[PDB]
Amino acid sequence: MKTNRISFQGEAGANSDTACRNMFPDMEPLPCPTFEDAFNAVETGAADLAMIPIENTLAGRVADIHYLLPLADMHIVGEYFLPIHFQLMVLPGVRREEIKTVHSHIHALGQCRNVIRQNGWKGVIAGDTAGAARLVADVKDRSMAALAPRLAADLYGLDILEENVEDSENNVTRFVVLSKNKQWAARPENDERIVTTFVFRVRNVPAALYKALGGFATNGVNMTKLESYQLGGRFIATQFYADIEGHPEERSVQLALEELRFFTKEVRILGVYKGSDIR
Amino acid sequence: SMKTNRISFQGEAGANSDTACRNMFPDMEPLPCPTFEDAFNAVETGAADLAMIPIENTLAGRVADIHYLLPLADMHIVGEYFLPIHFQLMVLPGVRREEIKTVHSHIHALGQCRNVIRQNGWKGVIAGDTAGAARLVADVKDRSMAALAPRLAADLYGLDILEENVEDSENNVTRFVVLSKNKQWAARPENDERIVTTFVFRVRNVPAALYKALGGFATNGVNMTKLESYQLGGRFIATQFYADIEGHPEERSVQLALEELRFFTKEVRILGVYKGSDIRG
Ligand SMILES: N[C@@H](Cc1ccccc1)C(=O)O
Ligand SMILES: N[C@@H](Cc1ccccc1)C(=O)O
Repeated sequence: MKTNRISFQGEAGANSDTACRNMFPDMEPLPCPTFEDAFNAVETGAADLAMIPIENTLAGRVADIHYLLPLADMHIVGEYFLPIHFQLMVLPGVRREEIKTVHSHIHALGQCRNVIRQNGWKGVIAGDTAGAARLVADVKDRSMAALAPRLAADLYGLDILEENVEDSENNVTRFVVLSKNKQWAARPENDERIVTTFVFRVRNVPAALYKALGGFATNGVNMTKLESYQLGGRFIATQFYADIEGHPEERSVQLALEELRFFTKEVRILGVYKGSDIR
Repeated sequence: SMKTNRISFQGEAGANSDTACRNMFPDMEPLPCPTFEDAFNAVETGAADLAMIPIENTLAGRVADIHYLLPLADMHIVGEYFLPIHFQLMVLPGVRREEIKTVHSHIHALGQCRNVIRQNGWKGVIAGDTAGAARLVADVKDRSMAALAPRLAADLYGLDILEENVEDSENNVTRFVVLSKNKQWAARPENDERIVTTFVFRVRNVPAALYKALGGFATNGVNMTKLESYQLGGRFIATQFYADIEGHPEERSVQLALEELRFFTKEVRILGVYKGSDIRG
């Protein structure tokens, strides 16, 4: 029985929460303190899906999908890209002149340095960004401001003094949607975008990765993610996490994968899912 | 600037990062910093001569995004370090196992030590930092409070280690890189010494583009031990790669591979040339 819950790591109002609401508006987000807990909610049947961030353009917190996903009995059934924006929020009726300190995650402060220095404020560490909004609403100190996603302003009843105050623009986080059941996207018939995510092992010897990539190179398969991971503590063998643009039933991918299987061990397809238009 | 003999690390005194600083640079004075960025900035401003930064951990622990930070800093890798990660159950001096009710640690640490919390009927309690949990236990002086922390924190806070190496899974290793503001390359090996070269390069996001860039390493016997993709900007037009190879840029084989890499890439930047840990053998 489907519980209609989608787990994420963090507090209510976070960017992960925004991703759940944007892509699955009719679902009920389920906050979890850690990524592992967000995975575990799907394994136990508490949540139908999990929304897990894996890439962020400006060195943000992302889950080690290469470690967690292969240990799960789970599959990637979608992806999502959310542009990240920060909002300067205060208690209702608090004026700009009253603010002395701005509370956010220590990492968030460094991405919003321009407005903190231009206004002469002191950035203050907070355990969690959405928690910073929660903290301001709970402490009820008018001098304390928070930097949080737009969603946290509405949830915690805080006023947004300034919009999109982040230093850099074009800050995007990539999520993957996880499920316990193996759902593959249908083979494209009219040039639709499909992503296949898989892992494989090679020996840690020269050209071993080269051998594994040979089939995609000569079959015109575009690879869009590739991360190395040395197995155990030793340097004897290496596992790779990879995304390709293609469906496993396509002849070109079938040929690349067959060549990959001769040169590697333990090839596991972790998902076959629709790709975002940003590609 | 003036050499301060300080090495910055992210965390509180007694952390695993501090352990790496003391093991590898015993005569330096570790300089705690609340964030990785602050540990970088300590080197940029001259507060610290070196920075000890974790970049790989076997069980999904917290590491700095070296691929983002190091290319934007003007810093170099001048060393690496591999530290086996272990947790110690520590208590106030003379406290008996029967007295403990709560175990305090970082939430990720509690998640790696579930067996000893369950076997003894204790309640794990969240703490912001693992070494901080040891500090908290020594300060509160509540005999019922135990901590899970690195061995170093026990010596610093005068705590008794009730049980050793209590973590669930073994083979938990963290890889650090040693950073510097000034460039220094290890000398070219003459007798099969271990040397690592770390670099970034960009290719177009089209089929076979990475394949071309690796071609030179493949046919010259250059072993690559790390490779990470990073799609540039918001678009999917170009991709940056972070890579470690075992070799020195003056060796003929590496010279040829890098030359072939330069024909097939843009913006090749060598980020460091440093001695490799014996763990590579
Ligand atoms: N060392 C192997 C596999 C490998 C490549 C890149 C990074 C990590 C491992 C090779 O050079 O082909
Ligand atoms: N997309 C390019 C480069 C690339 C490879 C792997 C991961 C990311 C980018 C290729 O197929 O060669």
